Amino acid sequence: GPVPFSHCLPTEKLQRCEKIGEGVFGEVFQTIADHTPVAIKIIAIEGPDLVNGSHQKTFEEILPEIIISKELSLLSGEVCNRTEGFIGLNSVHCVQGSYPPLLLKAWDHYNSTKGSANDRPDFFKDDQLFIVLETEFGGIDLEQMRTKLSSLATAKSILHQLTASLAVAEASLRFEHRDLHWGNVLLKKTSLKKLHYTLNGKSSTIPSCGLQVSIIDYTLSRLERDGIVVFCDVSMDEDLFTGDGDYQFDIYRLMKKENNNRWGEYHPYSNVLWLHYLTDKMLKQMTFKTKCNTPAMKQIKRKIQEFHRTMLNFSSATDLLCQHSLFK
Ligand SMILES: *[IH]c1cn([C@@H]2O[C@H](CO)[C@@H](O)[C@H]2O)c2ncnc(N)c12
Repeated sequence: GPVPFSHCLPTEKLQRCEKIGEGVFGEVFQTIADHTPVAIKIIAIEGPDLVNGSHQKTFEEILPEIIISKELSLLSGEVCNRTEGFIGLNSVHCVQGSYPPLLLKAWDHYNSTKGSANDRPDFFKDDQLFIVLETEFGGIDLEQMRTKLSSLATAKSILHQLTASLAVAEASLRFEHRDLHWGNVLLKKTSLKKLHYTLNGKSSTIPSCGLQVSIIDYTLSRLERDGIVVFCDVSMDEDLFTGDGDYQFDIYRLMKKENNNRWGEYHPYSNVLWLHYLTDKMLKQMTFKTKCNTPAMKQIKRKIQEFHRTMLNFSSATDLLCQHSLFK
């Protein structure tokens, strides 16, 4: 049965919560336990109230993203197909209760400083159910780092890390992320010069440029194990395919074209589409502290431009990693 919030967020951990993000889904906080930052994602489920303008998921509707979270986290401990590029999952609980006042305090601070698009989550009753996911703290999202990265060399590392993680997940799980906008790419400092992955038994490395990338948010994702497919069936969603003002919204339409509106099928080209959207952000929206003012850096720039104009002719992230010149 469900647990109280205090099971997940004992006093000291609750007291250290600061809000770090949000979506229609709910709220994300950072806190600390055993000297280590963690992120806490809180999603209301099973109730009748609109939350941030949308109905709450049922337990059946939230289960896919929980299952996918777990499977992708477990890739850090696998052998033939191994990656640390998805967010580590520490725990998942079903919680019952009204929203903790200390979290409302945190929510108010964020609203006062950054502003929120969400409702203040102060209207839940003591029978309300939530899913609370505790993950690794992944750093800061790529969108928030628009003006904060060193150079396009950093961009190349980020694209290589993303492509490798997606390829490993394609190979192990027939995974498609399906919503890899730049809010879902997280960046954290690492002292490691090289990051490691293994793809179908072959290990390789990626120069880090001082950053470790984590992919988050599996609300639209798909994967399979032993022919049992876990996914979000958006075949009858209207609003998802009618966005404009950002290439992001075209990707939803391009996925629907690719899969003929059949979301249970495996179409790893969707991962290529998202990687193209991210490359497009790197070239058109990101601004770097140091420009390509040297010939070796002008060459990295040319290679990322070449990637942008050629990558849509590849079938999967696996195809890209193994065959594209950017990664040789
Ligand atoms: I899971 C997660 C989510 N965030 C932040 O919240 C936003 C909405 O999901 C994201 O765009 C991002 O800014 C996280 N930040 C750090 N670490 C984790 N695990 C996060």
